[PDB]
Amino acid sequence: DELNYPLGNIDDYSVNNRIGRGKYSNVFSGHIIDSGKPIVVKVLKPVRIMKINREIAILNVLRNGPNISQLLDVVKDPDSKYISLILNYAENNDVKTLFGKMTTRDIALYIYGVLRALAFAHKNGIMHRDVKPGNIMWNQTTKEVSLIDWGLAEFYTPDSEYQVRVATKYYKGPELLLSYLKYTPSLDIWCLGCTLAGLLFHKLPFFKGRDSNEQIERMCVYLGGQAMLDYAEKYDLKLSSSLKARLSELKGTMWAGLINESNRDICTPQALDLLTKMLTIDHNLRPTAEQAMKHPFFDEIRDS
Ligand SMILES: Nc1ncnc2c1ncn2[C@@H]1O[C@H](COP(=O)(O)OP(=O)(O)NP(=O)(O)O)[C@@H](O)[C@H]1O
Repeated sequence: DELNYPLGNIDDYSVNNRIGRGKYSNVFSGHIIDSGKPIVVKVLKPVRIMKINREIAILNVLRNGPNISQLLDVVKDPDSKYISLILNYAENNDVKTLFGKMTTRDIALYIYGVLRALAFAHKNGIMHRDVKPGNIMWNQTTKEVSLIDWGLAEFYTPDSEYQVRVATKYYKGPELLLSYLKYTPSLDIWCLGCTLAGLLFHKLPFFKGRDSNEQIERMCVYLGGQAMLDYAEKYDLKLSSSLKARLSELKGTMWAGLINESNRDICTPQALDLLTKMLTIDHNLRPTAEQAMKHPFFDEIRDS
């Protein structure tokens, strides 16, 4: 029916260039006319007003949260009826181009910055459900970090059942691949862990596999077949006989043979220990965001 927001005036904003094309939006850089302040304009097809209202609700809850995209205004085009979200502008230096240029220091700021966003969101009852490099705006010069694209985000109620067709391929946690419906905001910690692996090992996306059976197999190449079998037993999840047989052949290599001369310097012992904790198969045994932020890997950047 209507939007749950006091709508602004489309005339207050200018559009500069396209910077994004999502499944629900076209995204532009722009400005606020009276201020000159740079902003991002996210233009949505006026389709699924409930979903827009949910995204608006979520972003309003997260206002003034650290390193979270900030909703400055919502406007409706009076002639086309399209809706635009007006967001803060964050520079997006693509981490895939910065392999061997991002230091240990940059990676700790990057991961810690996103953890701050997740702690605030989780504390306010929201899980993002699509953490990945593509939704993390990283400024290699300023070190600014922003977690964006809350369209898949959901409000979290314990022992509630949720749709497992979330996240992006190769960031889906075992709880989504195995269809555990009562998954938790710890999904966001697995996804950030997969991001950390990609940065440490110079490979984004880090995990692979053509289908979900092969994706489970490839996780266990590192993490061990037994942990996956034990997980599937503990939560009553279904694995085909063939996959169980394959999983029992995998001792789990962890992070061995992933450290060569080009990434040796960023693969510190503290980083691996955080990665191992974050990529824990049992979604109920991963660190919370708050716990991960207390890891010694963040000791040297904690000051600021
Ligand atoms: N605040 C922002 N600052 C800079 N770029 C942004 C911002 N929000 C979105 N983008 C860019 O636009 C792209 C698509 O935006 P996104 O928010 O993912 O669109 P969507 O259609 O709502 N969701 P999805 O279909 O999952 O992409 C992003 O991946 C970025 O490249």
